[PDB]
Amino acid sequence: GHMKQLEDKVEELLSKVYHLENEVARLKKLMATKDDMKQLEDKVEELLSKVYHLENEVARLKKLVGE
Amino acid sequence: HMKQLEDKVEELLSKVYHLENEVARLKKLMATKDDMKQLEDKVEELLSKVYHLENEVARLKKLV
Amino acid sequence: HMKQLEDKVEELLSKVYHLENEVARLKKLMATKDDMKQLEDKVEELLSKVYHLENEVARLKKLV
Ligand SMILES: [Ca+2]
Ligand SMILES: [Cl-]
Repeated sequence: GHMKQLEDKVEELLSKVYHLENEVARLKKLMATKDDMKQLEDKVEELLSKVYHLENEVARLKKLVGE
Repeated sequence: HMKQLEDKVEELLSKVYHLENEVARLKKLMATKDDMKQLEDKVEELLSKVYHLENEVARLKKLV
Repeated sequence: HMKQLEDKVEELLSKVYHLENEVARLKKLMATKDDMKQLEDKVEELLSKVYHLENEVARLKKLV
Protein backbone atom coordinates (compact mmCIF):
# COMPACT_ATOMS: atom_id res chain seq x y z
CA GLY A 1 0.00 0.00 0.00
CA HIS A 2 0.92 3.64 0.68
CA MET A 3 3.22 2.87 3.67
CA LYS A 4 4.82 0.19 1.50
CA GLN A 5 5.51 2.74 -1.27
CA LEU A 6 7.07 5.15 1.24
CA GLU A 7 9.25 2.34 2.67
CA ASP A 8 10.34 1.48 -0.84
CA LYS A 9 11.26 5.09 -1.61
CA VAL A 10 13.25 5.36 1.58
CA GLU A 11 15.07 2.12 0.69
CA GLU A 12 16.08 3.69 -2.56
CA LEU A 13 17.33 6.74 -0.81
CA LEU A 14 19.20 4.72 1.87
CA SER A 15 21.23 3.09 -0.93
CA LYS A 16 21.81 6.37 -2.69
CA VAL A 17 23.15 8.02 0.44
CA TYR A 18 25.45 5.01 1.08
CA HIS A 19 26.93 5.38 -2.41
CA LEU A 20 27.25 9.21 -2.15
CA GLU A 21 29.12 8.73 1.17
CA ASN A 22 31.49 6.28 -0.53
CA GLU A 23 32.07 8.57 -3.48
CA VAL A 24 32.70 11.70 -1.37
CA ALA A 25 35.11 9.76 0.89
CA ARG A 26 36.99 8.77 -2.15
CA LEU A 27 37.18 12.25 -3.69
CA LYS A 28 38.51 13.58 -0.37
CA LYS A 29 41.28 10.99 -0.34
CA LEU A 30 42.21 11.41 -3.98
CA MET A 31 42.00 15.30 -4.16
CA ALA A 32 45.08 17.38 -5.10
CA THR A 33 44.52 20.83 -3.70
CA LYS A 34 44.80 24.42 -4.94
CA ASP A 35 47.50 24.91 -2.35
CA ASP A 36 49.56 21.96 -3.68
CA MET A 37 49.27 23.50 -7.13
CA LYS A 38 50.24 27.02 -5.99
CA GLN A 39 53.38 25.55 -4.36
CA LEU A 40 54.46 24.18 -7.80
CA GLU A 41 53.34 27.31 -9.59
CA ASP A 42 55.71 29.31 -7.33
CA LYS A 43 58.65 27.06 -8.29
CA VAL A 44 57.74 27.34 -12.00
CA GLU A 45 57.75 31.16 -11.61
CA GLU A 46 61.44 30.90 -10.48
CA LEU A 47 62.42 28.57 -13.28
CA LEU A 48 60.71 30.70 -15.97
CA SER A 49 63.10 33.53 -15.08
CA LYS A 50 66.08 31.18 -14.94
CA VAL A 51 65.46 29.67 -18.36
CA TYR A 52 65.15 33.16 -19.84
CA HIS A 53 68.50 34.25 -18.29
CA LEU A 54 70.12 31.04 -19.59
CA GLU A 55 68.82 31.83 -23.09
CA ASN A 56 70.44 35.25 -22.87
CA GLU A 57 73.70 33.83 -21.61
CA VAL A 58 73.92 31.13 -24.28
CA ALA A 59 73.13 33.71 -26.99
CA ARG A 60 76.03 35.86 -25.76
CA LEU A 61 78.41 32.89 -25.80
CA LYS A 62 77.33 31.83 -29.28
CA LYS A 63 78.09 35.34 -30.58
CA LEU A 64 81.47 35.35 -28.83
CA VAL A 65 82.49 31.95 -30.12
CA GLY A 66 81.35 33.44 -33.48
CA GLU A 67 84.36 35.86 -33.56
CA HIS B 1 6.70 1.63 13.04
CA MET B 2 5.96 5.07 11.53
CA LYS B 3 8.28 6.49 14.24
CA GLN B 4 11.03 4.12 13.18
CA LEU B 5 10.54 5.18 9.52
CA GLU B 6 10.55 8.86 10.54
CA ASP B 7 13.74 8.25 12.52
CA LYS B 8 15.44 6.63 9.48
CA VAL B 9 14.50 9.58 7.26
CA GLU B 10 15.89 12.04 9.86
CA GLU B 11 19.12 9.97 10.05
CA LEU B 12 19.45 10.09 6.26
CA LEU B 13 18.75 13.87 6.23
CA SER B 14 21.52 14.31 8.79
CA LYS B 15 23.96 12.34 6.60
CA VAL B 16 22.95 14.46 3.56
CA TYR B 17 23.55 17.67 5.45
CA HIS B 18 27.04 16.52 6.35
CA LEU B 19 27.63 15.48 2.65
CA GLU B 20 26.59 18.95 1.46
CA ASN B 21 29.14 20.53 3.84
CA GLU B 22 31.82 18.05 2.65
CA VAL B 23 31.11 18.83 -1.01
CA ALA B 24 31.41 22.54 -0.44
CA ARG B 25 34.77 21.99 1.29
CA LEU B 26 35.95 19.89 -1.65
CA LYS B 27 35.00 22.51 -4.12
CA LYS B 28 36.90 25.14 -2.14
CA LEU B 29 40.07 23.10 -1.85
CA MET B 30 40.30 21.07 -5.02
CA ALA B 31 42.67 21.80 -7.88
CA THR B 32 41.08 21.08 -11.24
CA LYS B 33 42.24 19.31 -14.38
CA ASP B 34 42.24 22.51 -16.51
CA ASP B 35 44.59 24.35 -14.28
CA MET B 36 46.87 21.35 -13.82
CA LYS B 37 47.05 21.10 -17.63
CA GLN B 38 47.95 24.79 -17.92
CA LEU B 39 50.81 24.34 -15.51
CA GLU B 40 51.96 21.07 -17.06
CA ASP B 41 52.00 22.80 -20.52
CA LYS B 42 54.19 25.61 -19.13
CA VAL B 43 56.60 23.04 -17.65
CA GLU B 44 56.78 21.17 -20.96
CA GLU B 45 57.46 24.41 -22.79
CA LEU B 46 60.32 25.13 -20.44
CA LEU B 47 61.67 21.57 -20.64
CA SER B 48 61.77 21.97 -24.44
CA LYS B 49 63.67 25.23 -24.17
CA VAL B 50 66.12 23.52 -21.80
CA TYR B 51 66.65 20.56 -24.14
CA HIS B 52 67.50 23.00 -26.91
CA LEU B 53 69.89 24.91 -24.60
CA GLU B 54 71.56 21.64 -23.66
CA ASN B 55 72.20 20.85 -27.31
CA GLU B 56 73.59 24.45 -27.93
CA VAL B 57 75.85 24.24 -24.91
CA ALA B 58 77.15 20.82 -26.06
CA ARG B 59 77.89 22.21 -29.52
CA LEU B 60 79.69 25.23 -28.10
CA LYS B 61 81.77 22.90 -25.85
CA LYS B 62 82.93 20.92 -28.92
CA LEU B 63 83.80 24.27 -30.66
CA VAL B 64 86.02 25.44 -27.78
CA HIS C 1 1.52 12.56 10.70
CA MET C 2 1.94 10.80 7.28
CA LYS C 3 2.11 14.22 5.64
CA GLN C 4 4.94 15.25 8.00
CA LEU C 5 6.88 12.11 6.95
CA GLU C 6 6.03 12.60 3.17
CA ASP C 7 7.46 16.12 3.32
CA LYS C 8 10.70 15.02 4.95
CA VAL C 9 11.06 12.30 2.29
CA GLU C 10 10.57 14.95 -0.40
CA GLU C 11 13.35 17.10 1.15
CA LEU C 12 15.59 13.98 1.18
CA LEU C 13 14.91 12.94 -2.44
CA SER C 14 15.49 16.38 -3.75
CA LYS C 15 18.70 16.91 -1.83
CA VAL C 16 20.02 13.46 -2.87
CA TYR C 17 19.38 14.11 -6.55
CA HIS C 18 21.17 17.47 -6.30
CA LEU C 19 24.15 15.87 -4.55
CA GLU C 20 24.37 13.06 -7.14
CA ASN C 21 24.70 15.53 -9.91
CA GLU C 22 27.21 17.72 -8.01
CA VAL C 23 29.41 14.73 -7.15
CA ALA C 24 29.36 13.65 -10.81
CA ARG C 25 30.54 17.13 -11.82
CA LEU C 26 33.37 17.21 -9.25
CA LYS C 27 34.57 13.73 -10.29
CA LYS C 28 35.12 15.13 -13.79
CA LEU C 29 36.90 18.32 -12.67
CA MET C 30 39.08 17.30 -9.64
CA ALA C 31 42.83 16.72 -10.39
CA THR C 32 44.33 13.91 -8.29
CA LYS C 33 47.21 13.28 -5.97
CA ASP C 34 48.67 11.02 -8.57
CA ASP C 35 48.43 13.79 -11.20
CA MET C 36 50.12 16.23 -8.81
CA LYS C 37 52.92 13.72 -8.10
CA GLN C 38 53.63 13.35 -11.76
CA LEU C 39 53.72 17.16 -12.22
CA GLU C 40 55.99 17.46 -9.12
CA ASP C 41 58.36 15.04 -10.77
CA LYS C 42 58.34 16.98 -14.06
CA VAL C 43 59.21 20.17 -12.18
CA GLU C 44 62.02 18.24 -10.41
CA GLU C 45 63.33 17.32 -13.86
CA LEU C 46 63.14 20.94 -14.99
CA LEU C 47 64.87 22.39 -11.86
CA SER C 48 67.64 19.79 -11.97
CA LYS C 49 68.36 20.40 -15.69
CA VAL C 50 68.33 24.18 -15.14
CA TYR C 51 70.82 23.86 -12.34
CA HIS C 52 73.16 21.65 -14.46
CA LEU C 53 72.94 24.11 -17.38
CA GLU C 54 73.71 27.03 -15.02
CA ASN C 55 76.88 25.25 -14.00
CA GLU C 56 77.83 24.27 -17.59
CA VAL C 57 77.28 27.87 -18.78
CA ALA C 58 79.44 29.34 -15.94
CA ARG C 59 82.22 26.86 -16.82
CA LEU C 60 82.03 27.68 -20.55
CA LYS C 61 82.25 31.39 -19.75
CA LYS C 62 85.40 30.95 -17.66
CA LEU C 63 86.85 28.84 -20.51
CA VAL C 64 86.08 31.61 -23.03
CA1 LIG D 1 60.88 12.48 -8.38
CL1 LIG E 1 65.42 25.07 -7.77
